Amino acid sequence: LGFSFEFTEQQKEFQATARKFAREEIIPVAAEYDKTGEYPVPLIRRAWELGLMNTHIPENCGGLGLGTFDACLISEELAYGCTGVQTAIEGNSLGQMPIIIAGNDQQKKKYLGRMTEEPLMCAYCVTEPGAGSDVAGIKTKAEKKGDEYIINGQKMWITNGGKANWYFLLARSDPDPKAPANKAFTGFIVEADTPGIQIGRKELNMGQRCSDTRGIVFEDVKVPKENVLIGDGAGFKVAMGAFDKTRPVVAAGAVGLAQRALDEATKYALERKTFGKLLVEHQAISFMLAEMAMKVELARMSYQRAAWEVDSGRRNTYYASIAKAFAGDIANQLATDAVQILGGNGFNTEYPVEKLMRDAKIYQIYEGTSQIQRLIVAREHIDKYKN
Amino acid sequence: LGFSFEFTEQQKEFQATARKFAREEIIPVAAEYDKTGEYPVPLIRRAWELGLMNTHIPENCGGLGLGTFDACLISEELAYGCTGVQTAIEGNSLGQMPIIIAGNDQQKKKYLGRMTEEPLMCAYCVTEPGAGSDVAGIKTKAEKKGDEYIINGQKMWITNGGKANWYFLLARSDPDPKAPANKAFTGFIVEADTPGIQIGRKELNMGQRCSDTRGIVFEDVKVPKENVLIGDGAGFKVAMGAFDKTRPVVAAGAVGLAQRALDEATKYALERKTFGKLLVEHQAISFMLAEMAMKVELARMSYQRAAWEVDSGRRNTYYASIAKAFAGDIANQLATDAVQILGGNGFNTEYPVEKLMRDAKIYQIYEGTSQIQRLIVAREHIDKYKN
Amino acid sequence: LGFSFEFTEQQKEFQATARKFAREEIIPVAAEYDKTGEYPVPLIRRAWELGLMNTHIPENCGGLGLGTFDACLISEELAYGCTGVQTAIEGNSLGQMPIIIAGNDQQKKKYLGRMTEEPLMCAYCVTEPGAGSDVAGIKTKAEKKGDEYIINGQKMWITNGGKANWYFLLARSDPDPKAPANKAFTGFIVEADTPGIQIGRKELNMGQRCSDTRGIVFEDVKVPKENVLIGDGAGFKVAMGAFDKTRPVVAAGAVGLAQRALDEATKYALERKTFGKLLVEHQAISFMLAEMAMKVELARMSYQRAAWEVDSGRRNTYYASIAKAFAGDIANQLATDAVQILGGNGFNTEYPVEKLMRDAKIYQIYEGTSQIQRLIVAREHIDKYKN
Amino acid sequence: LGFSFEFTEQQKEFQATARKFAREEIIPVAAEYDKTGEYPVPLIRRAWELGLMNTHIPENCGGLGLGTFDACLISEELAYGCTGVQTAIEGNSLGQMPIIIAGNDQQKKKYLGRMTEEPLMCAYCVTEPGAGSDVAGIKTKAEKKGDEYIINGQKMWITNGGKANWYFLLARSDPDPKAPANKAFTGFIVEADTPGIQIGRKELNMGQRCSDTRGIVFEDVKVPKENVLIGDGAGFKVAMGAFDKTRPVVAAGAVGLAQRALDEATKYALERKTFGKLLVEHQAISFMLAEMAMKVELARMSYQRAAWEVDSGRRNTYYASIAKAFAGDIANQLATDAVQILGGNGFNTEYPVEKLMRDAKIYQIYEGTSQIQRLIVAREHIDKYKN
Ligand SMILES: Cc1cc2nc3c(=O)[nH]c(=O)nc-3n(C[C@H](O)[C@H](O)[C@H](O)COP(=O)(O)OP(=O)(O)OC[C@H]3O[C@@H](n4cnc5c(N)ncnc54)[C@H](O)[C@@H]3O)c2cc1C
Ligand SMILES: Cc1cc2nc3c(=O)[nH]c(=O)nc-3n(C[C@H](O)[C@H](O)[C@H](O)COP(=O)(O)OP(=O)(O)OC[C@H]3O[C@@H](n4cnc5c(N)ncnc54)[C@H](O)[C@@H]3O)c2cc1C
Ligand SMILES: Cc1cc2nc3c(=O)[nH]c(=O)nc-3n(C[C@H](O)[C@H](O)[C@H](O)COP(=O)(O)OP(=O)(O)OC[C@H]3O[C@@H](n4cnc5c(N)ncnc54)[C@H](O)[C@@H]3O)c2cc1C
Ligand SMILES: Cc1cc2nc3c(=O)[nH]c(=O)nc-3n(C[C@H](O)[C@H](O)[C@H](O)COP(=O)(O)OP(=O)(O)OC[C@H]3O[C@@H](n4cnc5c(N)ncnc54)[C@H](O)[C@@H]3O)c2cc1C
Repeated sequence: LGFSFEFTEQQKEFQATARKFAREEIIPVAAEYDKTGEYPVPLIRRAWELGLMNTHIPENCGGLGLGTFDACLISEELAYGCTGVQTAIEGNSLGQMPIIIAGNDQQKKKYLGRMTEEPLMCAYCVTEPGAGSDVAGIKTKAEKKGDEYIINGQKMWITNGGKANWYFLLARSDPDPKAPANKAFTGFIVEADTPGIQIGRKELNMGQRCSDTRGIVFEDVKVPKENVLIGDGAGFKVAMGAFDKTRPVVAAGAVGLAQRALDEATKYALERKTFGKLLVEHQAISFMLAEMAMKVELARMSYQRAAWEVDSGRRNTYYASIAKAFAGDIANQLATDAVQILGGNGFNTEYPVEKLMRDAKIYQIYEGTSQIQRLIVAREHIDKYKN
Repeated sequence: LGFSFEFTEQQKEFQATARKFAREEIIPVAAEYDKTGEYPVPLIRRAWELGLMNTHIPENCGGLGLGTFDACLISEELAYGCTGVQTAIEGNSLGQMPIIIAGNDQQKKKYLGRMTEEPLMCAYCVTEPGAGSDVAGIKTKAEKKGDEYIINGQKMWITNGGKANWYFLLARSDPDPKAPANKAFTGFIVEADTPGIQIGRKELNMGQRCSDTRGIVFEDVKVPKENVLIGDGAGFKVAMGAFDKTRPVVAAGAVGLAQRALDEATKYALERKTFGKLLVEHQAISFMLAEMAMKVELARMSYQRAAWEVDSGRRNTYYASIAKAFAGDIANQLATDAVQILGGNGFNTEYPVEKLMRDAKIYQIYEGTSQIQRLIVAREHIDKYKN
Repeated sequence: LGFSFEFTEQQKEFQATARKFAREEIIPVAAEYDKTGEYPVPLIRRAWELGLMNTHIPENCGGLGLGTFDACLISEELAYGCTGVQTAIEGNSLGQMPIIIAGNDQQKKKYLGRMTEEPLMCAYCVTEPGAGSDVAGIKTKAEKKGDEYIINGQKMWITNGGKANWYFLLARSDPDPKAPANKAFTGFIVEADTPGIQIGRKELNMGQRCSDTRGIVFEDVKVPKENVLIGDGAGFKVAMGAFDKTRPVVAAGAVGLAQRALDEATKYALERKTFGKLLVEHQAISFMLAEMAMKVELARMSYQRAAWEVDSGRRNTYYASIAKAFAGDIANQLATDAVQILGGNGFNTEYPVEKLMRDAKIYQIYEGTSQIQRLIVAREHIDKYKN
Repeated sequence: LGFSFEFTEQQKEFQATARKFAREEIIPVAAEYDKTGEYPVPLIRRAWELGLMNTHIPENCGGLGLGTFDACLISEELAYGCTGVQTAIEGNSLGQMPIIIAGNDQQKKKYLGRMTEEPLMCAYCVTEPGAGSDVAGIKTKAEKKGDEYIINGQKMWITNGGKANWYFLLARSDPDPKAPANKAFTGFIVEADTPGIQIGRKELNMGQRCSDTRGIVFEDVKVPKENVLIGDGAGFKVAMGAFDKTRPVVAAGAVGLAQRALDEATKYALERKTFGKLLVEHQAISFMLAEMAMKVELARMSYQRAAWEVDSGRRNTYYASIAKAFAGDIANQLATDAVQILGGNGFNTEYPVEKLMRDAKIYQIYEGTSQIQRLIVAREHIDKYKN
């Protein structure tokens, strides 16, 4: 009962750890894993040791039991260091959410608990060749063959999909094309080692080069029936409800990117002399920095509201789509403006902002592109007006 | 103590009151008062009587002793009804602020007390014909003369002048030009009845026609020395302080208007059809709307954060300027979009959206133009990195 | 053969006549006409005298016989004075176009010829209270009844409506709803003094208040078939076809207003100072004028290009819509920035910039809303790639 | 004489030749060169062979004797393939520009003549690590010693730096700091293979990774008197001079990549369907294309105007500065939209769009940043309002 913008001693302690870790382990090696292309294996390890991975796993399963808000503050900090490794570890939680919300004790313990004992990854396999933003356009089919299920399809752009222990897998179990999404799709927690799982090579993408990404072909995969999340019929509802406590964490990573961009940009403008004065003394630049600051400022509050909304038992879907779009956009503007303020050196590879720009782009694409996000916001908006 | 984006019960009541009143009373007459431009007397009265006026006066002087956050919820609702009115009511709290923050109980009891017993209006006189934004250079003379001061200057655009019982005045004392703003001025209370004062005519502006914005000159106005606010010099430090508390409320004032524009566009979008499809069914109108809502939700948070910050004790200068600038910038955006949504009708006077566009402009102008706001934002921001 | 951004001596002098008139006779009275909302008859006939009216009438009907390029040119000048009066003039060319392109020697000499010898006004009746952007959705009836057509419907927002000698009118001639618009409507020439025509009440809008806009109720208005265009059914073609020769001049209208803004804004920037340095010295304001300058130079060429295109006998459509889309949008952006430059003053009625803010708006709404301008351009652009 | 947007049959040839080359030869090899970051030697000689490099060298030196308007013409088509390869080409015209406009006969035949018979390269040395935008701030010295000038200092970001056969070198001659720039710098023609020239490592930047941009240091580079452009003092003059011819050409570059990005995004929108329909059918995507199309056309008219002015014997600094300013900005908006329309695939290195977004940024940095472009435009525009 009363608005508050002050964290908790527990929450502050977190942001303190994450900060220290990012600024002191990730940043100093942020460039290498970007150049080299390789997976940030050890940093994944360190985060695990520092408890900054798999925050949401229910306490009973030994998981820390931290809410969406905590995930968002911790994530933003890591993102400040590198969105590559940040996204890498956020891959897990993304793929775990479906289980965490649709799982029964058995499913949850036998799968979450493993990550509890050892630093193992997991991926969210759903997006594929002709259906990305259009979730209900998946062709991967799941045919139940009595005892257990048979999977035959292909996925694409799966984060940490080549380093995952198990994958969340969506599929269509209703053959009739006109079979509605609420009853045509079915999900299956599916271990990796399952034969018939051929995984592609590391895709060369223009950013978040240390992040692991590739495709997967699931031809004649025998999925053990007990793994089917809620049961044949409810797959779509699961996946959709999962990221409601995910997108806010996504935005958190983007605003973390905006922040770094702003931090490197302001520092440079403070010492670069042009036309007898520090860049900051040039009103154009001053304005550039101010607006940049209010964008990062507004983006933080945009996710903090969505995290809190779900954390207080509500469907943050509306605000979730707000934070996601705003952060996703301003992330992109601040990066470029930062590269802009740095000048030639900004375009230079021996400088930070170069990477910051190429990375930010992805925030307007995965987990709801700018377009579809605005489609959801209006959907909810308009619905609060009709009868 | 953790974040909370949930009001306090008491607040919900005010909210409903400010609302009920605005939607059931201000609205039906907002256009008559726009057409005729006549001061909204019956409305302000009913506001004071309904208790949505002079909220910041402490319980001591027999006032509601309300904080800025509370004030903002109230103003943001009354604004949705008609900012022309909302401003007339606000000008009171704005002109009383300097006293409320820097006045001795003798002054407070006297001047703030009367405000409570009889519905009155006060004014904030600072801006002069050739001196606005640059407050540190308003040239109105105030000369020491025993137990009083003589004032010879000129103001322009006083909100509520011409209908004010008493004025808050910023005047230059130290005649020496090398005198830092700091000590250069001296602000005090001036009763309107004091001979020497000339009230100019109501300036006709584009929007917020019913507010009383007019000229005024002080031709050898005698202010008894007790009426001063702190001392010779303190002036610049007084009026300047009114902003920490007034600024957020102006943002709330913009947000209210934004909400009005939005509501109007959306209602129409759900009825008007073009090419066998409701306007809302066109992916372009839906996009416009998602961005309209995205703007307000964010803007709202921007001001609340500010109001809270100052109320929790810490300086909200950085946050206040963010809300003023942003809200002021989007309120105009939304306004023009609302007109566009209502097409031809939009440009017509027998529709709300058109009026909104005219009113909105002032939010990007008074209480520091958006340009100067960013000067502050960049100021507070860059200073952090230089500590 | 190659590119040339040079004018001809003839053009050069049209422009000069245009300017003198706009800057000497229109400009002074402009504001007075805006306040009253009165129809500017004096100027209308003065233009008619000076030949800055009805320049598309072929030299055989006693007209100037000028193309679209020379028209836009003249238009920008008048617009600069006031778009309210300019629209009142250009509105004639709109009602004339369908006759100029599709009329026949007998019709043209009768309905264009009377414009030559007298300062007569004429309108363009198409839009209906429930149809505007969706031309094909109009319901004004017109059915063969002997040797004349019987018209029964209502038109809305007709510029020059209550001041027109005759009107161009689009009516649904085929009762069968599945009648393809491309062969479903019929355009006629309807003398206003024809019984059954009830010219509606003068409407009141935000801007362009002196333009005599109002709806018409065609009550069993009987028009001879001799006034039909090239046939029953071809009316839609005439409507859509006239646009190609009218959109460029409407874009010039916007650019004219845009130049007035950049002038009042820049001129103030030179005599107004704040914080010691003139406004035009403050880097942000310099950047405002810079952005304002760019927006106009391009919009000018946009409409110029489009005019030339059609003048060279090509398909126009793709360039003209780009013009109207851009010119319409930037105009609003300049008129608004102009007000902001003059701060408190620019918002006041005693100032020229404020009026422009109201005017600018219709350049996004009327004669092809910005949204459909984009739709049109999208249709053309993509067609270059589809097979 | 009247306006014209028609090409001379001769220009239609240079275009068709350039389009043929750049699309059938640059485009394929392109991707590789960016990944490998290797100089496009093979492609360079090919252009030289087609006679569309050095277009500006006068006919008396065996050059083509082409104007700015014809260089841009060809340049865009060359850029459409790869601005990396094209920038490397423009490096020559740039190093050559100062000598084409300010070198005597013996100089023009000594240095231009060679580029005519052997496909050599040249470079432009002005920028210093401590100063680019602030040209008057370069610290390189020019000690007059007998029949030579001793160059001492460093240059940075020199395109063709290590591959160059000779460079144009601006430098400070008069040691007095209070020397007004316009008569304090001296431009030289320094032969690459001189004793005190030490190049340096190829700078790996985010974009245009096949054109070699390097730093370089001069340690007592005796330059003979014979190779000064106009004379001591006349360096700043001749330097500023060049920018007028070159500006439209760099704008041409940007506008080039813009259409590349616009074509790619459109070709994709016609093959990718989502939610039962190609992207071109969703208003959102379509609206992007329209606005993308508009900008490209206006940018085209941006540089074409700027090129025509200069070639007509007019001071194009005004239009040339809006051309580079605008074309640079929309090139960067397009590159990021193209990627967006191609979604996840757009972010994949295996697709062209991501490669455009990278090379695109440099257009808002080099040859004068968007900021100084606004300054010059604001500065060029204000002169028209004082006298
Ligand atoms: C590094 C990386 C990591 C990713 N990680 C994952 C992951 O871990 N798991 C996973 O399952 N997926 C992941 N993805 C995939 C990503 O989530 C999808 O590509 C995203 O959904 C966008 O869809 P698309 O490109 O297939 O959709 P497309 O529809 O092909 O999107 C392309 C464009 O079309 C527009 N568009 C489409 N439909 C509409 C419409 N109806 N209205 C308006 N505009 C429309 C889109 O907004 C976008 O601008 C990742 C991608 C990358 C590159
Ligand atoms: C209806 C209305 C009510 C008002 N009520 C009050 C009131 O109660 N009390 C009061 O004291 N005043 C009041 N004002 C005046 C208002 O406070 C001033 O309008 C505003 O603070 C500054 O405007 P000006 O006209 O003085 O602007 P100016 O002093 O002319 O300067 C503003 C213009 O220049 C720009 N600018 C100025 N300096 C800089 C700079 N250094 N850098 C960049 N840009 C700069 C601004 O962005 C804008 O373009 C009111 C105005 C209106 C229209
Ligand atoms: C002062 C004035 C004078 C006029 N004079 C004339 C005149 O002389 N003669 C005449 O015949 N008409 C005239 N008009 C009418 C004018 O052309 C219409 O106002 C215009 O066509 C659109 O307004 P509407 O109300 O019909 O738009 P609506 O049909 O109400 O459209 C409303 C909104 O929805 C958007 N929209 C519509 N369809 C789509 C879609 N498919 N996809 C996406 N967005 C869409 C529109 O862009 C607009 O924003 C005038 C209008 C005004 C304001
Ligand atoms: C790939 C590449 C190729 C190049 N090729 C060449 C070449 O062949 N030859 C050559 O001689 N140089 C070349 N350069 C250098 C390039 O022209 C400069 O880097 C560019 O002018 C920016 O100057 P800077 O990097 O020193 O910017 P800085 O001046 O260090 O700072 C620039 C930043 O601050 C802003 N800023 C600066 N002054 C002001 C002001 N007064 N008001 C407002 N904002 C301001 C700028 O707009 C930008 O945002 C090249 C650079 C690159 C990266």
